[PDB]
Amino acid sequence: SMAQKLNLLNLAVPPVTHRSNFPSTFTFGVATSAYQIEGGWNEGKKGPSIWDKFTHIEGKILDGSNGDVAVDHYHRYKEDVDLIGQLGFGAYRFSISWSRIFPDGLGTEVNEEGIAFYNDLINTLLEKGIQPYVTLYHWDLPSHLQEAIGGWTNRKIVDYFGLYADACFANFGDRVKHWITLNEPLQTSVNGHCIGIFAPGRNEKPLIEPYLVSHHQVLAHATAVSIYRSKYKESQGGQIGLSVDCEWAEPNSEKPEDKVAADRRIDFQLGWFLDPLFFGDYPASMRQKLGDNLPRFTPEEKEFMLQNSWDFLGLNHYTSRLISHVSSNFYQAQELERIVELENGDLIGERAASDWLYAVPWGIRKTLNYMSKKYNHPPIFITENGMDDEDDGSASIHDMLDDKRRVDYFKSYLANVSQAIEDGVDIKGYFAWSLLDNFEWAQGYTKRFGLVYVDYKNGLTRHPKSSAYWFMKFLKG
Repeated sequence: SMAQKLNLLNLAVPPVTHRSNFPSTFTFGVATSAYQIEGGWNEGKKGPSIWDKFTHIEGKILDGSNGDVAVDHYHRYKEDVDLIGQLGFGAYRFSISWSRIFPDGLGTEVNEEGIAFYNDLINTLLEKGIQPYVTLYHWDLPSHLQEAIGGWTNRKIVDYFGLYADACFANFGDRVKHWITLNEPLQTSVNGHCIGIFAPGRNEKPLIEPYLVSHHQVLAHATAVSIYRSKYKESQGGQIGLSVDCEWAEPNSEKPEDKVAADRRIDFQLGWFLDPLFFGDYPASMRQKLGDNLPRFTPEEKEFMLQNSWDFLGLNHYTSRLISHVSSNFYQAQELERIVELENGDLIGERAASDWLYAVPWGIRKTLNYMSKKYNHPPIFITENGMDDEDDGSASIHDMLDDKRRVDYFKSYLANVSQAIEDGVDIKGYFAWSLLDNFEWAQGYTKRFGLVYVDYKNGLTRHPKSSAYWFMKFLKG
């Protein structure tokens, strides 16, 4: 039965892991994003982003909160960098706020106060021996671009992103050697423009706008890679990639249509963005089903993407589903159902605070092997993996700090990452989401993903959790 099959999958990779299970050169890091931690939303001449606008509308955010202050990393980054070093991480994945560099997004007048902030952050990281891994776009589009051209729905967004990428490479690439163009373009297209629960909150054209937005994100990524390779890589010597999320898709049965449905489920998540770059077009399963609503690339665009795919792939991975064929129109076009309950009543994994996040450790190994086989064994980083606790404002601080379930999550997934290396996946590193509790988008502060607790009641004090001390001991080996 499938219950037995999955039980054997978990037993084959016990939740035990040590630093020696990973290559000596493997990179361990923690990850954040600018809107979720920085605060200082109107300081240093920063322009407003679509998330500044979105969180200022009552009803968009579960707890009525916003990222105006967040965890005040904008003012406290030196102490946050110290903490990364003390926990023992060798790298730090963070994002640059586009509207700190070009407050209106138009790319013509660089904002020197924004450059100064990220230069000091980068220099502080390198003083402590921590490698910066920089996400250019982690969802905080300058609101002027949203208002003036329609944001990602307008092809011109590709050129504004190019100017932004170029400015970042020019100012920071002497010290930043790993670049991530976009974070989770799937979420921006679908949650941002189909159902509208993420900024810019659009749900008016769900059959059209999600596909325009993915089209332009793919072309924007290829443009940034092209800029980096042609202008900066020769002298700077770094690498550029993108971070895509994928919920693993395991067939719910041995029926052939369930395997086809699981393959389709991955096509609509990963292939939507990676197949244009690697094969020159969208997945055939998307073309067949979506018809004219999926834009077509010109021959010049196909040649451009094929020459500018990636140096590495960044995988954001949290969870898995069983998949059954079943004959959000994005979700309806996939003709399937996502399943967490086996027929004997048990779940494929324990749920975390987020309603979608089930802890299924064997799923990260399946995802890694799938990506390596499909895309010709590229270098892969896990750029996000982690889990959240629930805190509506009434949870005990001591319950939030004794985060045994998070420890178990990291032990069990890391054991599977180690095994995927043994399987032959060229995994170069792993980033825990997140260094510290922060603003979790439409959930507000109610979901705590940090290794480090942040006291929203008293001065945004940082308190490392049990999972932070586990990572400290793990990383010392």
